[PDB]
Amino acid sequence: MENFQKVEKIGEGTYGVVYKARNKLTGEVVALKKIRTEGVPSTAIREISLLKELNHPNIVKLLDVIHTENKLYLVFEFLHQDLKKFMDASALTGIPLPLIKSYLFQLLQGLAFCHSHRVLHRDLKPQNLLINTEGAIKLADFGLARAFGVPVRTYTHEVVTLWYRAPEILLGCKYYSTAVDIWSLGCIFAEMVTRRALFPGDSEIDQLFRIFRTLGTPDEVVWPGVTSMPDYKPSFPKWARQDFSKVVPPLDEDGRSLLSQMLHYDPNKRISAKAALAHPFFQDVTKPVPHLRL
Ligand SMILES: C=CCNc1nc(N)c(C(=O)c2cccnc2)s1
Repeated sequence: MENFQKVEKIGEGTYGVVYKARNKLTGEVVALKKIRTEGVPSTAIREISLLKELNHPNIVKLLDVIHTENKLYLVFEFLHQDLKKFMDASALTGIPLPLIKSYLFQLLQGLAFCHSHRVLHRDLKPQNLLINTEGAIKLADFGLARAFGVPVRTYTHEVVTLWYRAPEILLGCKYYSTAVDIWSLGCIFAEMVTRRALFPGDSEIDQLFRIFRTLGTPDEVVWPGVTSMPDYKPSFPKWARQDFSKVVPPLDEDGRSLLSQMLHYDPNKRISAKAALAHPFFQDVTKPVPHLRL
């Protein structure tokens, strides 16, 4: 980009490529995302022009949006590491509980904010959660499946991760609710605690069945209306819910209680971000500094 010196490619996002770049003029270092073509929708640039005002300490700041040459560029504040990398870097020892708790609390603050402003993330995963040396964690790469759409990959040959997808999306719900973000965050919470993905499906049905095998195949009792969902099949196997203490050992009962509420099948029973913030698990929340190697 004529106005930026791509320092390096920092990823192949779900819409385009992401580069670390320096503003040749201001000297500020940013994350530049080049969006995918033949005119670009306007309803999108509005949805985007909306996210620019969605400013919060736990939401990656969207600095500028630029539509030019069938290319759409999003300029974001740069963060040095994502949670996926940090989790991999902490796999032998694990992220200390106080830090896991701080991160979970901050992400819920970010989601409570998004949700109170009627914005859904829709694609939370460790790779889209950015952290800095001061102990903050922020939501990045908001989905925008209602502003541009959800492509088969990202833009070119790239398998989309289904591990954090809410069951209602997998069952074909046409309208997502804020609850899909709580589900994804609960999956991330579990993963930070156990150091292993909770539901690592490699296909939509395998993702769905891995969820069913752990939480039990949903029925009308725990999820009213489930058997009437678009992709629900009466032929789905009937798995019994496994004991919850076996899922995230050795997480304490306060943590397990909160997680169970973030993982309720029925989107309406699923705890809201606002309510989760008041959960007993956060009585002793603090803000530790992570050990980051950059
Ligand atoms: C994690 C280190 C790179 N630094 C980044 N810093 C930011 N701000 C990044 C993003 O806003 C982002 C992330 C994933 C997909 N699309 C955009 S990436």
